[PDB]
Amino acid sequence: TKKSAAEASKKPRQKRTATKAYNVTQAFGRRGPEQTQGNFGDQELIRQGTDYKHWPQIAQFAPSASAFFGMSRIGMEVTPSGTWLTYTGAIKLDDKDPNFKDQVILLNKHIDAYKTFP
Amino acid sequence: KSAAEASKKPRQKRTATKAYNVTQAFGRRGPEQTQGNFGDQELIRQGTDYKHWPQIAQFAPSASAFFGMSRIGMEVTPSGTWLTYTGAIKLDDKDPNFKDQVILLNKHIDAYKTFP
Ligand code: NA
Ligand code: NA
Ligand code: NA
Repeated sequence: TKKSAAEASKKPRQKRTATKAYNVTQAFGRRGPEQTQGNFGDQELIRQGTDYKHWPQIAQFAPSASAFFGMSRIGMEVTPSGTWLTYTGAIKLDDKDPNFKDQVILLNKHIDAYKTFP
Repeated sequence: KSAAEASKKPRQKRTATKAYNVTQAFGRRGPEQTQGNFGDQELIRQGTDYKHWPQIAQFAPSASAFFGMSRIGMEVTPSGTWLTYTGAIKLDDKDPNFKDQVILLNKHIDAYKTFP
């Protein structure tokens, strides 16, 4: 059985897994433009999280823990709200992957799509 | 899993170990805009074999959280097509281990500057 929102929400934010039972908004907040918000997901992905039909083709771009700390620029920022570990980086698509073109289409479908929402 | 084997993975799915270290998997640490800056000499040489690796990895995002928390972009350039990401993970300052967590993270951030 799928974990309830009550149970899944007990994980620290960065270790949460969105599903139909605990969706992207519930886990990670509303998509939005601010520096603190995520901007990724169309309505279907938002509602289904890792249950989304094309989730594996998105997750193939998410970094391992080793790669996350190995590839990114990591910083620390202390503010009246708290202490933050900051990260930035870039992941290259493999243009020799037979599914390259579909990967671009899939990613374009989800980037900043919240701007079109009712 | 040798260097030859582990290197077959896409960069973002690599696992650094003593046999395939952070430099070999992810490049030299450095200051440039998409070079990694994280790791003292011990971490660089051992990767996920570092004995305090669990206290670092507790801050690494799941795939769901990576795509849920971050600001994601795409850039096309002479080098290819890139997925860009930025974000921030809040430490829990009510955790009694908070101060040790800050110390452990600062031990590795930009530490490359102090060695060749
Ligand atoms: Na679906
Ligand atoms: Na295809
Ligand atoms: Na780079």
